[PDB]
Amino acid sequence: MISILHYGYSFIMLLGALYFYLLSKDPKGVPASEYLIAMVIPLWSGAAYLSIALGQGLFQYTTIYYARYIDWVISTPLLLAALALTAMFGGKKNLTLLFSLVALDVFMIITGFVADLSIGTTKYIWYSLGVIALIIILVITFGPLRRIALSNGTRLARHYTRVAIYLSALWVCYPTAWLLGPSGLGLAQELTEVLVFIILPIFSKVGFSIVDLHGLRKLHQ
Amino acid sequence: MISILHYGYSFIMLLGALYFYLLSKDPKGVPASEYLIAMVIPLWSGAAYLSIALGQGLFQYTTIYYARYIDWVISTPLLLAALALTAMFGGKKNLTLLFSLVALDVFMIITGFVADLSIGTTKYIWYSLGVIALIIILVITFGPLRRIALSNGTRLARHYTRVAIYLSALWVCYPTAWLLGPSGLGLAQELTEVLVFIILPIFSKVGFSIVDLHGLRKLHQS
Amino acid sequence: MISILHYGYSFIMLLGALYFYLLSKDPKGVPASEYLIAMVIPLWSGAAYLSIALGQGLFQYDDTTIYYARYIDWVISTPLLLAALALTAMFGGKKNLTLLFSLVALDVFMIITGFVADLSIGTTKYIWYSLGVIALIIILVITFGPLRRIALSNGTRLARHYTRVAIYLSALWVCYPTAWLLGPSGLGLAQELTEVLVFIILPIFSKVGFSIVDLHGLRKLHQS
Ligand SMILES: CCCCCCCC/C=C/CCCCCCCC(=O)OC[C@H](O)CO
Ligand SMILES: CCCCCCCC/C=C/CCCCCCCC(=O)O
Ligand SMILES: CCCCCCCC/C=C/CCCCCCCC(=O)O
Ligand code: NA
Ligand code: NA
Ligand code: NA
Repeated sequence: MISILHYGYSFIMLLGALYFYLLSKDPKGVPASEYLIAMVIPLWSGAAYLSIALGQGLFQYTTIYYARYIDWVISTPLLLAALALTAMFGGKKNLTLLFSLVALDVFMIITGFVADLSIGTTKYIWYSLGVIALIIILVITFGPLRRIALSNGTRLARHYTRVAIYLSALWVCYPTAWLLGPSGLGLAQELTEVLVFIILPIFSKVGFSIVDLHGLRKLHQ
Repeated sequence: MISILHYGYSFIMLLGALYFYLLSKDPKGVPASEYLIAMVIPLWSGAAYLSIALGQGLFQYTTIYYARYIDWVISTPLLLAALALTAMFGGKKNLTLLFSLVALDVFMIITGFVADLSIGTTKYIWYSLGVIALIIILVITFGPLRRIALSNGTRLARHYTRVAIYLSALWVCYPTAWLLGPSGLGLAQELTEVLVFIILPIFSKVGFSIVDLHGLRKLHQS
Repeated sequence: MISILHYGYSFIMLLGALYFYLLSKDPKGVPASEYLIAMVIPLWSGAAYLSIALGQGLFQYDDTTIYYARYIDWVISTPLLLAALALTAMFGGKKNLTLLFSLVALDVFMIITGFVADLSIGTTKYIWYSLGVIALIIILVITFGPLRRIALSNGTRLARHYTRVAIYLSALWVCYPTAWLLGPSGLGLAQELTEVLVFIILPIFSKVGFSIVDLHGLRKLHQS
């Protein structure tokens, strides 16, 4: 079942990527960069999850699905880039703020991998550092990055706020599931965690970009 | 023999690098970025192949020359950057298209490495995904990237087209040799593959940049 | 003792990061990019050294202990330090990102050769070490040659500050391959504990000290 779920995931990622490609051909004032980011996220995630489907992207240690970290270390910084460029749409870019989010995010995913390879107090030190990185990402998202969105007018700021809440709601689920599941306290069963880390990312990767791109395209007319 | 061939390769990479450095000192209207890229490619490849020469960049699994993938994951994106900047010479840059090629290319090399670590059907799934990435790179090369080159005038577009054909002809040999050799069907012997992955990259890395830089330098007024 | 020294280091990195964050809030004409670089360096190093303190960022190999977390640190922190140095030289003028990325490429290569040298035995070890030393020499040639000429093109006051920071960095950086060669990774003349203290104290000056001096000099160029 776990294999088939991962094949299904990879197929949905492929369909999302093709959809973003088709949108890219009639862009409606959205720059090519935002379509490229929207395509890379699902294609990379699809490849990583394909490796799990084939029985390759995991080892016994508990089962570490290390292919999830290979996925997230690329897909999650690109999602924050997508979010930052939404805030900056129609105005001057702040690439310093964007790379701040990328750095916090890459650190966050690495702490998750290290936490998974750790035992006891050490595991929760790494987990805690990752949670602190996420909190700072959310502070940037609803603080300075939202103020950039407000500077780009009512309609953009409304769209940004919707996508920021969408992303934030989904992202806080990941460390929650991780702590509850086999990598953490072991309250939730492996199969439950597998379904959560199939369904969440479908919304985090394809859903997010459908909402993000549709809202930006609508600003054209 | 395999060790000595890799020492030879690394020496040729060093000579290429020094040649590009000397050209960089009298640049003839070619930006410093294109000289930097031309130098990094052979120096990085030379270091990776030095590790094989020293008996370090390989393990038994059949022999996986993993240092080739360490080489290509850096050298091949830089070659496509060189190709993209050639198309954009004298005009506005399209870094979105450039990073599209980089992303496709890094994926391509990773699928190769995973294919090498895989057995049976799994191996050919990864190989096929890599080949699909290469096809998209070639579609971009002869489609949108070539239209950028045409927008920069007859002489630039003529040079771009020659370099694009040069690169494309060499690059399709890599997945061909891979499939024929020990990582794939195992029709070609290890030593045969070693010579192919010595001679191809000499043309792919030093040859390519000699041709690319010479054509760009020739566009120079005064 | 080794564990406690690493906890201490990580705490000092955290304090440096906080100081640079506070400076960033009253920037005095220094772009946000230079404050971000100044913060990432110590935070990343602090994380890497935290892993050593927890007993994780090290393994036994050739009977010696390889502190592999040091290379994970340096491969990110050292290119960012040269970026900080290059942006100092370019302060008030046109950026040369080609020269900046030249330093980044040399530097990443340098750290990788160090790691490979540490995993190597005999002549092979010293081939890798030598390639890293050649990379450092070229970095220092760029630092005092073309990069210094960019700094001089940005006027007396900037060039004076650049030269001070270039000497500061260069003096500290030549110590790393010197300690490496003397210590357990090289000739084994210096003891593990001695090397540990050197690779605690040097980086405190290389990462926090450097950026205090660098940022203070740039901030002082500001009028208000
Ligand atoms: C194993 C492989 C590891 C790979 C290692 C990766 C190295 C990470 C650092 C990169 C250099 C950072 C470069 C900084 C970019 C230039 C900044 C710039 O342009 O600044 C503009 C201005 O200052 C704003 O106002
Ligand atoms: C593990 C794989 C990591 C791959 C990293 C990528 C390798 C480095 C190549 C980057 C592409 C270079 C792009 C240069 C842009 C030049 C644009 C300009 O000159 O304005
Ligand atoms: C592992 C070693 C390789 C690491 C990356 C090396 C980067 C090589 C390519 C960089 C090209 C950057 C050129 C930027 C051009 C901008 C124009 C300028 O200001 O000079
Ligand atoms: Na966006
Ligand atoms: Na070129
Ligand atoms: Na600086």
